[PDB]
Amino acid sequence: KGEELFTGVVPILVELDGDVNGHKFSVRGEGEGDATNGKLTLKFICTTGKLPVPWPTLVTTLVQCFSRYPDHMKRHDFFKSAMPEGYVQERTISFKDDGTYKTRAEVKFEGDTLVNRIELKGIDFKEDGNILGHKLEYNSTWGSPGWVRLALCLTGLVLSLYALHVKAARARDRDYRSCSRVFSSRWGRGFGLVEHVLGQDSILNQSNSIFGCIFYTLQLLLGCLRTRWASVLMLLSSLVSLAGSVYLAWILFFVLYDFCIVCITTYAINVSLMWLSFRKVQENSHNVYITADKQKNGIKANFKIRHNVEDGSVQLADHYQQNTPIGDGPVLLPDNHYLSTQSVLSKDPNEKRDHMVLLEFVTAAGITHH
Repeated sequence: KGEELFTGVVPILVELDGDVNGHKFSVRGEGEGDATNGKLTLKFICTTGKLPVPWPTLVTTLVQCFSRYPDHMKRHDFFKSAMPEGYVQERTISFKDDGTYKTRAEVKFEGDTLVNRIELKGIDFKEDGNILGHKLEYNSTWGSPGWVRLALCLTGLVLSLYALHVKAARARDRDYRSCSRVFSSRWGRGFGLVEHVLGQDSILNQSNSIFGCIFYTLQLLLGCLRTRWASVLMLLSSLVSLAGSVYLAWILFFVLYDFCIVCITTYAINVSLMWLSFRKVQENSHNVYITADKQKNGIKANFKIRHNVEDGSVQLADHYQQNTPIGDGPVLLPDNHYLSTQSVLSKDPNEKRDHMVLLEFVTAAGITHH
């Protein structure tokens, strides 16, 4: 088809004309695309001055024809099949609790250069928000855990240390001849299970409250990292804590019958942390979901993008996408499948103007080999 055009490397020119809440701006980027490896390298600069919106909010609008489709999925590459005539890609980007982007781009060959010409208009953005307020995170490693997580983990830790204290106190008061069955209960060490498995003398047979200190400290720390292993580790830890919490709840109700406010609160915190940890792993996977549009003879796509805010929360971005060819498309439109995209934003220590260096790796999946 048009795959012959994407062997080797292809130059890339991107021009965006944007208007967000009356703020008019233009962006220009140049780079190279290697569809053989699914690799994309581009440098963008704002030719009109300071950019009125954080750079990560434009990564998606600022050329999916360079995606690496495995050999067995070649016939599902509508993008490359649409060349060199090109296609028209429109997108509606709804920012949760904020405004909207509407984009119409023409992607086509102009000689040797792949050209993406974009018109973008955002409406109903609140100028105090994370977008027009520049409250997002450019590429970043250490960050804040958010007031929700900080509160949950600080609370859990305080209740842990408190549990230890109460144990200590009853210990003394006994020697002189609420929530009291729980605070002198052999369940409160090793979950009443370690002593039966590893033996009483083991060092793993610690007070539930100690595993609590380590658990909430770990959750708060991993809350500060942005890597993948931090999200997954957070998920597994939250899982262990959830199992132990459901068990100890089977011990509170159904065994001890002590409706302790401390312990119950613990349960609520562990459920919450489980939910958040669950969300994180979902959000990090930046995959794009692609279906075929017979009425328009093109394709549609739905997906959500997570943008890390500087205060610890996450701005969600819902993405509706359409692509209609300009000349003649694939003899068959692609079956359902998705595009995994890994982005890396960086800066140029020599660039005096508002800019963004973008590296990107896109691969195709969703269709196993027959």
